Amino acid sequence: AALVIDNGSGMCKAGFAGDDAPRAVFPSIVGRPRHQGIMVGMGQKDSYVGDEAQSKRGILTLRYPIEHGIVTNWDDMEKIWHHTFYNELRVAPEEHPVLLTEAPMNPKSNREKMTQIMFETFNVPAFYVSIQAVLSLYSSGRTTGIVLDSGDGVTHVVPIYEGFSLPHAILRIDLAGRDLTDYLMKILSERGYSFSTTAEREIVRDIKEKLCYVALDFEQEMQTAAQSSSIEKSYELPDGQVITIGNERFRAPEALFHPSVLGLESAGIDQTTYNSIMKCDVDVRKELYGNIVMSGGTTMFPGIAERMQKEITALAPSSMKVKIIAPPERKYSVWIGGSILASLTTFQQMWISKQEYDESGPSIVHHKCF
Amino acid sequence: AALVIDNGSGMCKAGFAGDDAPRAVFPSIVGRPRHQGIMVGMGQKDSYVGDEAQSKRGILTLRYPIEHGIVTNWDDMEKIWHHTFYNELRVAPEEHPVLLTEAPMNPKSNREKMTQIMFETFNVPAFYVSIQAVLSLYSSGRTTGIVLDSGDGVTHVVPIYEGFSLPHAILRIDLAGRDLTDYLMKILSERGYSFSTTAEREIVRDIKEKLCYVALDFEQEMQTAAQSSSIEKSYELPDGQVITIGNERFRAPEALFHPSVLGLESAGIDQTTYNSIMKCDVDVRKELYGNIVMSGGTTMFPGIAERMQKEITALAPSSMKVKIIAPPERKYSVWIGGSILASLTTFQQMWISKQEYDESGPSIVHHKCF
Amino acid sequence: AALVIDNGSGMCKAGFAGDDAPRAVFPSIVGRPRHQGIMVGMGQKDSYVGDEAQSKRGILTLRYPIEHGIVTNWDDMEKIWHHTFYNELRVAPEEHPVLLTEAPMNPKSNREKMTQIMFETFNVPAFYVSIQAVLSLYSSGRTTGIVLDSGDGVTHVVPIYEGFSLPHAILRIDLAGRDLTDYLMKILSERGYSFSTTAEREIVRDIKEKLCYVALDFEQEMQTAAQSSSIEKSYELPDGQVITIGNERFRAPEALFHPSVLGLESAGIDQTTYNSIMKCDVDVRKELYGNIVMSGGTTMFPGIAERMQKEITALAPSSMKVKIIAPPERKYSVWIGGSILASLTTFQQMWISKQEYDESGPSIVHHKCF
Amino acid sequence: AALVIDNGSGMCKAGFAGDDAPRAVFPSIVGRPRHQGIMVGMGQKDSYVGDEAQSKRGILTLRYPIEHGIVTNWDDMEKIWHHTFYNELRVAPEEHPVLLTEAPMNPKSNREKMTQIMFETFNVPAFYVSIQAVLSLYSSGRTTGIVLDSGDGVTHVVPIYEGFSLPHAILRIDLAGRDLTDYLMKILSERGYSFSTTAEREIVRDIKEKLCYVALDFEQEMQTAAQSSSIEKSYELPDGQVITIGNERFRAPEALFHPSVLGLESAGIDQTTYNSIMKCDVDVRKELYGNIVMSGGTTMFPGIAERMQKEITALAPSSMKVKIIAPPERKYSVWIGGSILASLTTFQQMWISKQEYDESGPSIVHHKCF
Amino acid sequence: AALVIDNGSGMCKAGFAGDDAPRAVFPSIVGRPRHQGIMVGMGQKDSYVGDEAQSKRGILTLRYPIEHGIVTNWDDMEKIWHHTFYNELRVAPEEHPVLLTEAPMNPKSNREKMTQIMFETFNVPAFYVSIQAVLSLYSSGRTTGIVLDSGDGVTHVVPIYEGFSLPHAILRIDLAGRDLTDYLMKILSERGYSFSTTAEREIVRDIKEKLCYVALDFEQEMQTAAQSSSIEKSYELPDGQVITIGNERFRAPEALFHPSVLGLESAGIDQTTYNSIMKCDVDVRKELYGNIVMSGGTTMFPGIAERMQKEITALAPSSMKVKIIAPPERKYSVWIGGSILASLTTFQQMWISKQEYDESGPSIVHHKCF
Ligand SMILES: Nc1ncnc2c1ncn2[C@@H]1O[C@H](COP(=O)(O)OP(=O)(O)O)[C@@H](O)[C@H]1O
Ligand SMILES: Nc1ncnc2c1ncn2[C@@H]1O[C@H](COP(=O)(O)OP(=O)(O)O)[C@@H](O)[C@H]1O
Ligand SMILES: Nc1ncnc2c1ncn2[C@@H]1O[C@H](COP(=O)(O)OP(=O)(O)O)[C@@H](O)[C@H]1O
Ligand SMILES: Nc1ncnc2c1ncn2[C@@H]1O[C@H](COP(=O)(O)OP(=O)(O)O)[C@@H](O)[C@H]1O
Ligand SMILES: Nc1ncnc2c1ncn2[C@@H]1O[C@H](COP(=O)(O)OP(=O)(O)O)[C@@H](O)[C@H]1O
Ligand SMILES: [Mg+2]
Ligand SMILES: [Mg+2]
Ligand SMILES: [Mg+2]
Ligand SMILES: [Mg+2]
Ligand SMILES: [Mg+2]
Repeated sequence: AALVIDNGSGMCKAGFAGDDAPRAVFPSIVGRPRHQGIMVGMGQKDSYVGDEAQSKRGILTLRYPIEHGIVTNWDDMEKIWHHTFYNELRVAPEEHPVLLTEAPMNPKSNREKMTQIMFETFNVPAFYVSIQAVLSLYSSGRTTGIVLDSGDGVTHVVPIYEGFSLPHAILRIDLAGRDLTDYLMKILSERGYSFSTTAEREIVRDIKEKLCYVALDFEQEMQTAAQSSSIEKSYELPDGQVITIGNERFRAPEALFHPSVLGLESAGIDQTTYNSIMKCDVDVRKELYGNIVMSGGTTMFPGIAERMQKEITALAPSSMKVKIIAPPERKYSVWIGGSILASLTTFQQMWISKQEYDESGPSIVHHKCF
Repeated sequence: AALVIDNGSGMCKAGFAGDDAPRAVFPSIVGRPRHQGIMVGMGQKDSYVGDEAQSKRGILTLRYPIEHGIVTNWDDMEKIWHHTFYNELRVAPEEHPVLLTEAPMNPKSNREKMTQIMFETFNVPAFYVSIQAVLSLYSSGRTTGIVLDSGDGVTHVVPIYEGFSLPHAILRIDLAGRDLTDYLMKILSERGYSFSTTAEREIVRDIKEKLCYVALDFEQEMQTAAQSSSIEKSYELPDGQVITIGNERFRAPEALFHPSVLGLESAGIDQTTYNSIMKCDVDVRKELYGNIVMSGGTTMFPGIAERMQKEITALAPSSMKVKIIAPPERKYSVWIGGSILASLTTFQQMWISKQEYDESGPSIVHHKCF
Repeated sequence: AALVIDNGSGMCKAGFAGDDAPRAVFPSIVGRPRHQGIMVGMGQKDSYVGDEAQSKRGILTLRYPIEHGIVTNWDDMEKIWHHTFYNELRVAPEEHPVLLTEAPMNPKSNREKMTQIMFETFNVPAFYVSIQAVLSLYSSGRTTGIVLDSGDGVTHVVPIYEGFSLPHAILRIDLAGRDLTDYLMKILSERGYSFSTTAEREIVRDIKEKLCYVALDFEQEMQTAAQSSSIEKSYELPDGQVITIGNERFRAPEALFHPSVLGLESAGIDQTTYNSIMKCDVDVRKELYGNIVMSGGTTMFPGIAERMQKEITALAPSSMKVKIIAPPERKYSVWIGGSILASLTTFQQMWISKQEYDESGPSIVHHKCF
Repeated sequence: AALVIDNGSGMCKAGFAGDDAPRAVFPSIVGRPRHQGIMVGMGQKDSYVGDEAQSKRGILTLRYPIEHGIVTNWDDMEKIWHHTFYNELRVAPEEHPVLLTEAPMNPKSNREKMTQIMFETFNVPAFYVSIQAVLSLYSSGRTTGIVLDSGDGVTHVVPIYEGFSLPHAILRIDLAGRDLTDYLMKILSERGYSFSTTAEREIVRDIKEKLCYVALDFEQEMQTAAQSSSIEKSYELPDGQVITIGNERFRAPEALFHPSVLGLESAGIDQTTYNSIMKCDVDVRKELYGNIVMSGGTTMFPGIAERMQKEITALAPSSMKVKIIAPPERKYSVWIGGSILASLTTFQQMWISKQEYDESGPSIVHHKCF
Repeated sequence: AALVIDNGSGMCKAGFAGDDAPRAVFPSIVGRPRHQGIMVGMGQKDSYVGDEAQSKRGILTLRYPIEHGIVTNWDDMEKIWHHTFYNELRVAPEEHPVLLTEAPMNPKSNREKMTQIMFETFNVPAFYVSIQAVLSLYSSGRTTGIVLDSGDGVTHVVPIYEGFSLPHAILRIDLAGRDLTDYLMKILSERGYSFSTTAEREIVRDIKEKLCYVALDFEQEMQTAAQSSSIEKSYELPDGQVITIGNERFRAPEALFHPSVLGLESAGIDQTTYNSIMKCDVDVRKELYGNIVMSGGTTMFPGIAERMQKEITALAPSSMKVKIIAPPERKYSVWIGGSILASLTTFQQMWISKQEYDESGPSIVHHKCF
């Protein structure tokens, strides 16, 4: 048996290898109370974590300890993994090897410290790290294809061909679900709803996750939303006030396709996907315009696959096939991929041993892990 | 064992912790005789106190030493506490720790001097102070909720969530039972009954406490009382004259809901409750429109909970639940709360020691007490 | 000629373009009488406005019609502008184009309705709106710099570089002079002075505006004010009672730097200034840690510029220059900026014409105005 | 039975003697993967070979192990023959004698090592080597004639008369299909198509093999291609981009006739054919200007036989017959010749025995083989 | 008089013939503003160019219009030449003949369009184009030698002997200063510094240009940098943050010698230099292993000449002299060469006349120019 952990930028996911879904899924938040606890005997916790910090969030400040795939507060990341093992999953980490997951292009000391914690704090017997996107080929059941991952923290494009990683053609893009949440909060001020707080940041996250959709023609839908209320769905806040959302319902996720809206130098996930395909080779692109795998929760918007089709077919060569492979499992495809990978018998020889970590410190990972 | 004292703005309440009701309940009045004592050998007392000063009030002037939760004559407050311990409760204060109670937002030197007296005059071995409203959550058996206290002296609204005190959302309001007594005396002049004296102020207090009720539609009941005597109950004074009370029977307590009648800048206990809920957060209001706890003797009017329902449901968001939690114990809910709090074993480490008061003077309270 | 109006959250300012100061300066208050006018022949006005409502305030309720830069009662805002043109400035609005001013990030329907009134009610011939902070660069005579505005209603940080607005790096912060007034009123209860009324809210505003100052070391000055009366200045109320102000003299404006005191999620104007600089780019920050322009009446506290220096230099990179550009004109720097902008000949082509407002309704502003 | 192997400089060909075509035909390439194989369980092969290395070429580097008829990496040549016997042809080499083929004028240690491998590695029971060109007389069914072979690696002219080899009149010429591929890649840069990679070298090979043709008047067709698009056919790359090919469509194969274009000292296959005929004798040329046999894949261009006619008739004596014997089988004429030769019963006494190789080492070949 | 223009892939250089250095040197960038220009009267330019776009780069997007020696946006190239003549050099192009410069092997329509612009847009009276590398022999004062040019865009190796161009032995290689900048940015992510923007791409260019050096033993210096901080110099960004650079200080320019690091099929400038020498002839190599001229800004790394010595002496024949002729002028050696060439009186008959361009269009260049 082995444990698979998405270590998600947004939702953490964890479970046993060989399962079809993670068992623990919870937001990767640590909540700190921001007020004096006047009532004796409530035993107020000094730091809530996961969905506890959701339920109490009104009295809390919520912080993600992982920003853009970089762990920004390790002591909180420790609290999150501790909660995962003991409270949320109820498993002994000393008994089971752990497959962690990381974004690509990720600062090397992050992968180092990650294993320093996982061995010296949790005493995991054997361990591995793998790239979020790469696992999506396993959950797709494939050996070729270009993966759009788009977590809360990072969008990264990873072309793979015949199990070779084409590492020079990875594009990493900082548009991600968290930044779409923030941009929605920025434009949702246009109707005069104020949501500046982190407790309200979470509400804007729910509004995005439920009511938003990707425009299939941004200018036409801007025109029709200026002409008609047809699009103007309405949401009910945790205080029971109703709000109505105009063209913001799609102007927000359109940021994925014109990042100049966020002022970013980058380019849309469409154009950067195309550009990664252009970058990889002439030989393989025949097999990468088809078989565009797509992954992670930000790729969950309605209409996103259709927009990707339209854009890539507008960028790819004339009479080149395009196929945006978008399962319904996108939100878990990374974890499912890790579950498959850890299941494979032909992988059980690859785990980094605790004994090897005793032979050499965390730097061992840069030798053993790819 | 410990002693719990409401130190009420109106009725004092005192008793032992772990009891279900206070044992000493008496009006917080000191009476001074206002005439020459011509009869030798009666041993006329230079100052009556409590219900002694009730029974003799015709020859006395009655003064409350505590006004709007501020102790205005400490030497009389000393007489009241002395009477409590020795005459009314018959307990040694040197043997028992005392939980006093205070209104919130209360001038800091009041809490200082309160403890300076309680240690240096009464030599109490250990001591604490707590907020009147907060105790009502203990007597409600709760950890969330917004408390309307309305003593004789102060109305104060205190939202609490998960034992955090949301201190920025406390609203303190100077409409209170004493000022309703005075306003009733003002309008009861309209029938030509004169009650200007303090001895008659007490009679107006009894008239209010027995015959008045909160209108559920002030304009409609004004109309029907103009149309019909149906409401016109009658009271019999301590001299046996009968009086009849017209629409004054509800026009007086309606002051709680339109303080412009008293010319106050403030706003009704309904609208200020709603406004405190608006002030606290967006997250918690879901749990504060429900679970509106209500406390203190002025909240005892018939119809007040129904009016609160009507008003808050008229102010709170559409499809937001409202529940005015109004036990029958309202008149003692503060004291019962203190009895529970002092009972808790997990509180016995919090008492301010006499030894600590010897380490630092009364200012110690602002460190130890919250 | 043209008219420039600050439309201030607190003090309104208005005057002609090309002047060095506004001619009309008055508090943006409408006062309603709260009592029966028993004396015949006084001609009592149904609503006083501006400094009339100051002089009569004892019998009035005072309401600001503009809250946090949002016009909350347009009919009163109309009364304020009407008073400005006809009573206070004595100018015909039909004859002169008007430059209004708005806070940034401000609800879009506010800017719409603002122009709907300005054309259809006042028949202004041509019109414009501009961001309060942006004008401060004109009154500084600059084309780069980050502006702290802090009116009565809104603190907003606006970085500008080479005349490009870096709109993604605007931080809007709800700490402002009005909320410092309210917090001072909250803590000034600690000495037992009660000022709950709006008529007394104005007195607390004067106390703040005269006697308060920003602490340069909050903990040290708390210590020394606990040790010594050296800081304890005294104020004389409009009734001639004297009051003394302890550490409240600086504990109140310290709210600008630890908003957790107000329970706000936000962060101090120092840390949010630094964070806006971090947000804008890597290229320009060299020119924004220097040239921190500062604006609006809340930035008028003694010691505030020194504290900003200390904090930003504690946050900015080592060996990065910091310069808090704080003229004496701060209280008018917005209006002076508008006066310059309206003066420029190279701006006279930008006014929204009445003819254009006849071609398209108030929504025209979102096209013409930036 | 016997096995016949062309050991081609470009396409390998192998099959059984007495067949009319080779059964295994595949490019003589070994492909090495050039990237990290990140996917576990694909079993990535350390070296692909033949048409496997075609299909995967995008991730590979492709190397021919035989350059200009010289085996440049014997370990790869071993892999190619191993693939031929076991994977591609599925035959046991221990059971069948093998006729290998070599270019003429070829470094003697090549023929030595070739047999050292064929006996000691593959344990072939009996063996022979013969000259590529000479076999073409057998597949032509002739005993006189001059053979232009032009493989990928070597052009060599071999006059034969009455079965005597005229060995002093062999001309060996290093213009060959591979070098025409490279030159086409050089000039195809003139339109700005870049194909520098070996994976793209293969694409240029396909472009040459499909669209190019030999000009029948190079200057006139240069003129007409400058005048008109009539010649400008278009190709579609493996990525689906279209390209158009101008005069490059014939300027490339014209290198065979003006090698000064490649900067080579040599002379065209026309002039070197004529010069070999001049070199051989006066007696036989009557039978060699007629009966110019032509062989190998580079002789497959459209128009090449017509150009040979024009050139040789311009060089050969007046009133001398010229006949360029160009079957359609040119691409296999060598192998078919070997199939006939190995078929002949009057050849079965000529095989080098394994027993003879045990009597004397590989040097035995220079005695037995001619 | 005549004007000489390097038309550099990276830094443009221009000046008068007969000077010892170019007078205008500036980066060949056009900058477009990426934000709304809110300040009236700044006259914001729609496109900055050269070192203007450096100074303002924080608000710009920077694009090179020339990629790998191919002009990719002619309208921007026009802006660059216009800036050169009028703003940066302040010369009338109608009065002076212009020597432009091009990379070799360069798409023929580029040289065409280049002259179409130079005559029809700038009305230059007479004109020429020459190969970047070839000019380096003039600035070396030589008639033999093999030139490594390595601009920002192209590395190209050009052997020349006795003034004959050996055109079949030119090797063109796409490793160049821009791609080393990009690779440094890729590995500099390993320390967690993010520089993905073009504005930050320029900063990575400065970091490379100042702190990087070519390793003389890549494995040994990797070992010693793993053992010791001795190499770990530090840079200070335009925001004043310090960074430290580990083995990246040499791992980046090592890409020139193992392009497999960039995944390129190509081979190091050492091995490709050797291979060009192998390709040219047997006669001349005696004079090309000596007299390896070296050119262009990418050849400016410390240690590069020593590494070239080590590698070429490891590849060249035993007891063959090797001499890497590396002046200090490398960064300008092309321009200086053009200055000499345009100076020569025996060149003044070679200019393409405007009259000849009127006789035949831009295709004239392919006749006149070599
Ligand atoms: N149905 C949905 N519509 C729009 N956005 C969604 C939806 N579901 C999830 N998301 C976005 O995806 C985020 C989760 O991303 P996740 O896959 O957990 O990142 P990671 O892969 O790093 O764990 C959510 O917080 C939300 O912002
Ligand atoms: N049944 C009743 N109806 C109306 N008013 C009442 C009733 N009972 C008590 N009150 C009011 O409540 C007052 C007592 O308030 P109390 O709770 O003693 O204040 P505190 O909480 O400060 O002790 C009485 O004096 C009277 O004015
Ligand atoms: N000298 C001062 N010291 C402290 N606070 C001041 C001083 N002068 C003005 N203020 C504060 O600034 C407020 C005015 O802000 P103002 O600039 O009018 O806002 P706006 O920019 O929206 O018009 C005053 O009401 C007061 O609260
Ligand atoms: N139809 C064609 N047109 C032009 N060139 C061709 C054609 N067919 C084959 N070739 C060239 O001939 C090459 C094969 O030569 P080949 O006969 O295999 O050499 P060898 O005789 O050494 O085996 C091909 O790779 C290609 O370059
Ligand atoms: N001292 C240096 N160290 C390392 N690299 C340098 C140095 N000087 C210049 N370069 C590189 O050379 C580039 C300039 O190349 P350049 O000669 O202008 O190309 P071109 O020959 O096409 O004009 C610089 O942008 C930089 O990348
Ligand atoms: Mg994930
Ligand atoms: Mg009480
Ligand atoms: Mg203002
Ligand atoms: Mg062959
Ligand atoms: Mg150059």
